[PDB]
Amino acid sequence: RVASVLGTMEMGRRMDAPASAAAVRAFLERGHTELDTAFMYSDGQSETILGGLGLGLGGGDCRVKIATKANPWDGKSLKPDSVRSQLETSLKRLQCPQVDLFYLHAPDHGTPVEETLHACQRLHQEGKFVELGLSNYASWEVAEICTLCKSNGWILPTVYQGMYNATTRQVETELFPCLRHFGLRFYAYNPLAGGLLTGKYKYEDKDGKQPVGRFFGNSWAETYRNRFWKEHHFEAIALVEKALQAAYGASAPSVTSAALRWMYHHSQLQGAHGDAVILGMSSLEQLEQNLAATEEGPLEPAVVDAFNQAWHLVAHECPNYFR
Amino acid sequence: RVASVLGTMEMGRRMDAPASAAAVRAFLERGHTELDTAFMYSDGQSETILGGLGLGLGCRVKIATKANPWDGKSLKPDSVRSQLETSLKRLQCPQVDLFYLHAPDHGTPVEETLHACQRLHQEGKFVELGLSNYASWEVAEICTLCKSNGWILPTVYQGMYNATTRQVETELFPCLRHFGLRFYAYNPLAGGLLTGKYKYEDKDGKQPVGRFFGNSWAETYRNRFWKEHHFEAIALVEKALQAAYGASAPSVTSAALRWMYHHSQLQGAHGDAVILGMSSLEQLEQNLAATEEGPLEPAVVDAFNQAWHLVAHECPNYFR
Ligand SMILES: NC(=O)C1=CN([C@@H]2O[C@H](COP(=O)(O)OP(=O)(O)OC[C@H]3O[C@@H](n4cnc5c(N)ncnc54)[C@H](OP(=O)(O)O)[C@@H]3O)[C@@H](O)[C@H]2O)C=CC1
Ligand SMILES: NC(=O)C1=CN([C@@H]2O[C@H](COP(=O)(O)OP(=O)(O)OC[C@H]3O[C@@H](n4cnc5c(N)ncnc54)[C@H](OP(=O)(O)O)[C@@H]3O)[C@@H](O)[C@H]2O)C=CC1
Repeated sequence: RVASVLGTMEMGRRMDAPASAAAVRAFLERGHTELDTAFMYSDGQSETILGGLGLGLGGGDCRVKIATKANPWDGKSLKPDSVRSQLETSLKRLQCPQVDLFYLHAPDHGTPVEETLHACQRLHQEGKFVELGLSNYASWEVAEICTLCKSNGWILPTVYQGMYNATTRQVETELFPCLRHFGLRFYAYNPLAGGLLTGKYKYEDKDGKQPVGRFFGNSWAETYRNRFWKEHHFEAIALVEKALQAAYGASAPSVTSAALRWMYHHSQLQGAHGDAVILGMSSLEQLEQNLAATEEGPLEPAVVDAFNQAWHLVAHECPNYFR
Repeated sequence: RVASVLGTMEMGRRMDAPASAAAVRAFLERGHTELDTAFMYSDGQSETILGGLGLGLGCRVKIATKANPWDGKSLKPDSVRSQLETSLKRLQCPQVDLFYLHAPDHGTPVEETLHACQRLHQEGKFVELGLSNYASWEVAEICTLCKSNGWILPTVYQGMYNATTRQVETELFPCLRHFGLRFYAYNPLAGGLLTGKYKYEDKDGKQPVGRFFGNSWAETYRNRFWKEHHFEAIALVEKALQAAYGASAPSVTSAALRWMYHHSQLQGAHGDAVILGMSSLEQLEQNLAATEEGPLEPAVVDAFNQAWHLVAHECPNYFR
């Protein structure tokens, strides 16, 4: 019931075009339909790869849904010209006439939001995208946006893509109530905390080993460390690992499995609202493993309580869902 | 620089009219000017007492009141008007300086409520509009609706804020700054928990009569603040006060209030204020003295931060 969307951030980075195409195929073979990319992902290479799969995206002949995003970074603003330019470039790369979902990837605090939204309204009138989404906007910024659109008679956003996992729940307090009021569904990213919730790291890895991956050896590693790589977060993971052992003994699932099942079975995400989890991977084996976990059932209550105890351990230092 | 407002919730409850009048006098004698009451306080007795003090309220003294949605009164237009007009009669004044929506009415579209406030403002029944207990996102909706409709915007938000209760800092404070609302803090001592006068185990045996026991709102207040981790937090601050100042240490009450005036997100430059609470004149006088004390040693400010981190996972919601 809670849906799954395929994250394509690693396509064109760790995953070459063949690996990416196998990934999409595995995802589709499980009955899922929706793909998440962005103007910025692997410097345009993610969209380019997806556009070359012969899926016929944006066409009436297409069962696959595609989402992309414009961003304000590196001096591109979210001023009208920049929003148009990014979307049109995305359309060329994806080799499609319109995308199913277009996001504002993160806020442009230098550009009045009414300007940006007027550009989105116009681009929607032109048939460049079907639905509008927001990502990384505060609840109060979402409300302002929705209220402006209603009063101007513009397209409202209908999807919010936000940071959410078993140990990162800031979104629950104010954002989820706001979204319910304005009618936005929620797609969760960082569902394994960039990989921290696989249990494959030790806190001390940051001094010696520094294993190349999401948290080391790239341009966003330090952002990810600051987001999730905290001692209390490792204590939290250990707490959940111990609960899995105690509740299931020899038959215990992986912590990865458990962390994803939390999302689909025990989070505030509701299939009734059209909510979804955006799965991440840097390889096809990781993806296949994750897809298996999505088809697993609920967890023992003690493990759910453990995850809650885990969140309480880190809630004081939760990263902001907004930027 | 951070201002002080007098909370009048106890006027007509633990404080009779003479004690209340002496309280107002002590407050005004310190140079302060602003009083906070509400339609609901002591079943209308708070406003009535204030209205009988001959202060001429609609003038150096400023008065705020609030309409609420509770007990089946909605915040539908008729209810808003009816509450304000009754408050005006009780306060014996033609207009109030600040009128709040006390808490959200989730059964009534907010645009209805706001149109009523616009009309009542046009009539000169109140000068400024305030909000209390609305989420940051609800404040943003409201401000955006008022701008588009050409109506009076709210300019004051009255919210729950103290050294161990800081949920408002994350989203609400940024929102307020953007829309130009000043912030007035209530529960600055966590209803009295931050005086250090209680032990967690008081809930079992002693149950001392006061904010937390023996009355209709005690259970709400226990659910809000009466948590083991909160008492751990208080003890941590008391230990830091002993360490930092030794024999010269201030009271934890004095410290908690100085935090608000000197070390919180409240800014005098924005017109922000603390709403002082008391259930007696001695309490008030002790609290007023703390407002005139200076900043705290860094180590105590850090201890307060450590204390907040202890309780942040179970912080009560600032919105309703
Ligand atoms: N709107 C926004 O600001 C955001 C949008 N997104 C979108 O959401 C998608 C998902 O988020 P993402 O953060 O990638 O998801 P995750 O939290 O699941 O992190 C995924 C990473 O964790 C590791 N991992 C995943 N599965 C396994 C496994 N089974 N075993 C071992 N390691 C595993 C891999 O990292 P590694 O092997 O490198 O160590 C993978 O790259 C993205 O692809 C993107 O489309 C993502 C971030 C921000
Ligand atoms: N808009 C809203 O929803 C809210 C508005 N308010 C307003 O804010 C004002 C202040 O809030 P309030 O919670 O009262 O503020 P506090 O957090 O300071 O709580 C005040 C209570 O703490 C105790 N106390 C205060 N000073 C001392 C002292 N020096 N020594 C020992 N105990 C002390 C007394 O309780 P005890 O009975 O135990 O003696 C007093 O009644 C209220 O009067 C009201 O006007 C208040 C709450 C909600």
